[PDB]
Order: sequence, then C-alpha cells, then structure tokens
Amino acid sequence: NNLKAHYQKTIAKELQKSFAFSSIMQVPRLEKIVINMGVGDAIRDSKFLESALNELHLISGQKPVATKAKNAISTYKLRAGQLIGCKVTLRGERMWAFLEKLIYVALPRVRDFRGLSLKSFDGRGNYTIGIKEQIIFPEIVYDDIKRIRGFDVTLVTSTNKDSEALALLRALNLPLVKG
RNA sequence: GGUUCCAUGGUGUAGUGGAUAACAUAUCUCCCUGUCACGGAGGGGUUGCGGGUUCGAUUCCCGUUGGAACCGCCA
Ligand SMILES: [Mg+2]
Repeated sequence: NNLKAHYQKTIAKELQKSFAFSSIMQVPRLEKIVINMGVGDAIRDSKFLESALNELHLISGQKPVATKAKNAISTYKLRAGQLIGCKVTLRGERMWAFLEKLIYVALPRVRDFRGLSLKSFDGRGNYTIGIKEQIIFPEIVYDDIKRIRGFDVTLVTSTNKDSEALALLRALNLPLVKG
C-alpha cells in the first residue's frame, strides 16, 4: 500500500522526534485486528451462523474460523462442543488494507459517528471498537440474516503503555473525540 | 423404638423415567334476568425445607419437618 509506505516514513519521523526514541523500532507498531462477530443463535437458528461467516468473509478476505465455547450453561441454552462465534485475525498487508478501508469508508458512513476514545484502552495498549450494525459496512448486500448485529473490532500494538498506543493512534489520525 | 407411604393453585386429586405441570370445584370480568340462583362467553391462579449430581431438579440421591399406615413378640 502507498499509505503503508506513508505510514512507514511519517510514523517513524514524528514518533521518533516526539519521544526522542533511541531506535526507529522503539516506536509503536500495530500487529493484528481481530474481528469477532459472534451470536448465540447457532444454538437454535444454526443457519444464521453460516450466513454470518460469509459476510465476515466478504468484509476482510479471510474466511472466518468458527469458535467454540469452553463451558456449558443451561440458561443460555449453551452446551460444550458447539460452535458459537467466528473470529478473524488480519495481519501483514491485509490488516492494513482493512484498517484503512474501515476508517475511510465504513466508519464515516456510521449513522452518528461522534466517536469514543481515551476511555477505551484496556491499560495494556489495546483498543476495542463496538460496531452497532453490519449493514453500514460497504461489503454487504441488503439480503442478509433476519437479525442484524454489530462488530467487536479490536486493535493491538507492540508497546504495552496505553499512552503510547494513543500517540500512535493520533499519528495515524484515527478519528475519535480528542483522540 | 423400628419399618413403608404422602406433601402439586384457595380445596380435592393427576402427571413428569431430567428440558413440559394439567382436571374439577372455587375466584374474577362480561351476557342473563325485576332481581338472584341456575345457565352462556372470556379471563385468570401451583411441586414441604435443606443439601448434593447435572449445563438444567417437582422428577435423581442423602438428610430435616408435618400427616398417615404397619409392626413391636418368647419367656
Ligand atoms: Mg404367651
């Protein structure tokens, strides 16, 4: 990606100067964006889960692996050995492609993207974005599951400090309130 | 003293071999009638206590209460 090379040059220079980092790779580096569109309807409407996967596939270019619960609950109708939820973890070129596509196409189409930040870092440098609806994503046709759901896009970084993660986010211009 | 059975709606009783609780009376609302009873329509209301097993107990297991049914002899 041309923006990937732009990321290289720009992130290196500003970050290096911003904290006098003694090495170019001391600057934070983003690793992997997990997407987890999971639903318990597979306990009853198994069909739905299948469609779920395809949409997830259609969004990232990686086929989603379906995850299984590690316990069993009667109230939730849960039982061990069943597949409830798919997770995809993008890396390399595809992860940066999805990140740019999200921030530039999907996110500003959000009904009311006022944003949320500073109050999202887990204290170790991660970040989770809770999407409310799937239809807003461009890689989705109107025909879909009878139920509509959101997403749990998350982020990782090489650093362990949440403040430096915020600094990388600002350098990348991820558009949130004051952050 | 010991042994078998039972505890389900307000009252009388069925079910459940773990995933679910009905019948009648009674109760409420509305037709009905001068009025009321009877009648007609509709509505509503449930596992003795505890503690384990199971993802899940009214049901399966062991204890604790209450009510019954049987026995407690030979000198
Ligand atoms: Mg005698």
